[PDB]
Amino acid sequence: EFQECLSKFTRYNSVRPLATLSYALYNGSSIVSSIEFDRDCDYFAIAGVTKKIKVYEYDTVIQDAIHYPENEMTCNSKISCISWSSYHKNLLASSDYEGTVILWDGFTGQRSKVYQEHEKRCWSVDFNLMDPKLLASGSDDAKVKLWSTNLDNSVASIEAKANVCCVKFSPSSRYHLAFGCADHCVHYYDLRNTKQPIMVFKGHRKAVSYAKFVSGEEIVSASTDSQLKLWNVGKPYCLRSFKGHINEKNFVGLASNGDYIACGSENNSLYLYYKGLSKTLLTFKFDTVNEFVSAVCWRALPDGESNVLIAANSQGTIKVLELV
Repeated sequence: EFQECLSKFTRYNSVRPLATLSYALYNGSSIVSSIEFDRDCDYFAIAGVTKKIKVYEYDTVIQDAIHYPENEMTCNSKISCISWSSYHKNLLASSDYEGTVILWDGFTGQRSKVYQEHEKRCWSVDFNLMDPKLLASGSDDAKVKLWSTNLDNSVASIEAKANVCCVKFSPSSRYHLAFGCADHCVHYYDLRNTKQPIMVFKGHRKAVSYAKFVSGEEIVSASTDSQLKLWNVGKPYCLRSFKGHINEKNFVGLASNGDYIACGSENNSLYLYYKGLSKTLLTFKFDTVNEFVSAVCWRALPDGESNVLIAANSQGTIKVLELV
């Protein structure tokens, strides 16, 4: 498998920007915290500290230079995370600093559900990838709450030991979920029982800000120790650590598509890794007019070549990038 490790590590050598937009306004903070595509990857949504969710038509963005969103929604506090349903093209959820989880129609702006149980800031929301009704959220109240689109109140809750910074359902099971916690660990659960974690992953020295599923068998986490860690569902200690980027303070975003991992950096750059090798594959440096990349998302076009992704930085600058 050594040969493939090199072929996949040398697959890309350059990056070509296809579009540039701004999340912003009175020189106020315009940090982008979340980027996500809809099921078909026709549209992507952007959210951050301006309290606004902006939806853009992808094909419109990469054609011309002048970028007005398809639709715009407003929250009453900073937005920490967004997630599109994998079942309903228009269903979109947001989490914000009031603790609120809202279910939106991304094109009408109508709210179908307003979940107000988290007693503190909600950091993360994710739709179940194999159950159309279920989604999850995590908050500084040290709780992971499970919601059902057909019910007003949460159907279940996990009581963590510290702040919950990120939640994510498995892409291979409707009953598997992982979340990153301020106890410096990734926790892996089976919602059927919650006494009672399946596994607690130890290694990080600081709070786990992001945790994504590279697959049903591998998790990648990020913490503010300038370290990404690759885990296997079954081993309690990490398989590998990725180094090259600078992440000692801020949430720099994390995204995985297949075998490749992307994360921001506090040198106003994006870093790309191959999950089987610790060394940086390539880097993209944002221009500037102490800034950091704050969000990244793969355009995971099903049945295709995931050669493009979108990243944003603390200045509100957004770039669609093609891996050449």
